[PDB]
Amino acid sequence: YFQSMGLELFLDLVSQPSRAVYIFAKKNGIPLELRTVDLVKGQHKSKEFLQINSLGKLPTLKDGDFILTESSAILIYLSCKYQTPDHWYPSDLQARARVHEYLGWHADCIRGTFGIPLWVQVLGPLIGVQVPKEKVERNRTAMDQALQWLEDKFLGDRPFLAGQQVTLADLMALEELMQPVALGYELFEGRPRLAAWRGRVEAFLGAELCQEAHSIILSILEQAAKKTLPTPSPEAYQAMLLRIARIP
Amino acid sequence: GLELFLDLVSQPSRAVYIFAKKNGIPLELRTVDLVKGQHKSKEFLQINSLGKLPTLKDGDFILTESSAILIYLSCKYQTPDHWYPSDLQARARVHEYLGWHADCIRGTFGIPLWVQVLGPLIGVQVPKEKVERNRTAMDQALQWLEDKFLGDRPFLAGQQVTLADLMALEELMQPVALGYELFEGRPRLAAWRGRVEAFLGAELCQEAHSIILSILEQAAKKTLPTPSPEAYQAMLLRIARIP
Repeated sequence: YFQSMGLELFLDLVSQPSRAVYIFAKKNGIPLELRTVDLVKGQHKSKEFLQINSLGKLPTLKDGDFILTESSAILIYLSCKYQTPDHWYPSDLQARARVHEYLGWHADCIRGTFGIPLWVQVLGPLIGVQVPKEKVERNRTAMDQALQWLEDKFLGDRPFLAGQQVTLADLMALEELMQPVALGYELFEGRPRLAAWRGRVEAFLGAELCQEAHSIILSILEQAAKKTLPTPSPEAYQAMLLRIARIP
Repeated sequence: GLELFLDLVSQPSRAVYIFAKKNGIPLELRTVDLVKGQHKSKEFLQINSLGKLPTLKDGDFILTESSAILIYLSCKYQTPDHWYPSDLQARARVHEYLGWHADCIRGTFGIPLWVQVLGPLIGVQVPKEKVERNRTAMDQALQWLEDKFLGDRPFLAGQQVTLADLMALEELMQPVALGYELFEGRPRLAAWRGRVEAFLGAELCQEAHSIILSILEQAAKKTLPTPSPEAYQAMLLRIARIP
């Protein structure tokens, strides 16, 4: 409800696109007031938050009167407004097209697929709901196919997903792949090219930045096990039920 | 010369087709028959390994994803600013819609074609429970489109037609073409469609929508091609991702 003097970012580091924007702002030293909005508790569906963003999704950027959603949109906005190093989002027509191509494919094949293990293992059981085994198997196969395409189409024999340098594409991809990794799905094993890529991206980001970005997600399974997670609000419950029923 | 590989039965294919035609961008149009499975053939997999439409080929440079294609074409051919405004916040609004679209529209609004035509074509019924869940999901997404994106503004991302309106319209056309009259009872959405279609022109709209608008009749009359085994495989995978 209350604001800081400038740029506010409403986020929860349990969320993949929140972590992507967090990392981008931190790495570029973009001065940003972090406002934590607790997803599990349901604070993104609170009256106060819906007043800011009627969609009630994270991350949300507030720049004065200007309120903006969608990590890709937020990332591009900040990169321009703050004139970040070119490699992140290259001016070059074709190099930029490669970043947009990845982002488009990501929205389709990664987003909404790689997050599912959190629902299976933590969030569903948290409200008494099990994800059927057949769906879990389907999701695992879907993840493996997507990693194969990630390796073959995008990475190739190149250092990063959209060319010779780290772009927004790499940031988005990593934070999504981190979700199953944090729950004990070791996605990089048996995938040497992908493993090398991760090492490359994380080396660039810095160990300390990666640590603080990934801290929450790396502890969530254990916190769920010790039953220290918040009880979802009725609004969060409703949204959770809908999300779970969207698992194919 | 540029080539566009496309099939007008497909929503993102139509969006790119419309943008190019409205802007007079000279493209070699190359029809790739999706139902037959030409997108999964060796010759096309040799061009786009992902075997997905639309695909744009610019000499050596091969590009997929309608959003990426649209942006690329807009900069390459320097189309009128309004399609993709250079203004920081106007542009962010376009990206914001496109991202939300990929999550809430793309993959949801196409489902009735699978229910009514494509599934039955290969002996697969979509369970009623999924059909009803999909209908509810469409209605919820339409509500966000009206309340959050349009509001009382003329278009989805501001005062003028942008890439956002093109993608939205072509996705919404899919259920419409299959008998879901979803602009009924939703004045803001109906007015928006009227605005977008008036800007594009009746002939371009007619040309873009002709194929999808005749697909139910083709299914009823049983004149649709038999899918290749590769198409069949992909169809089963797509049907199984309906929740």
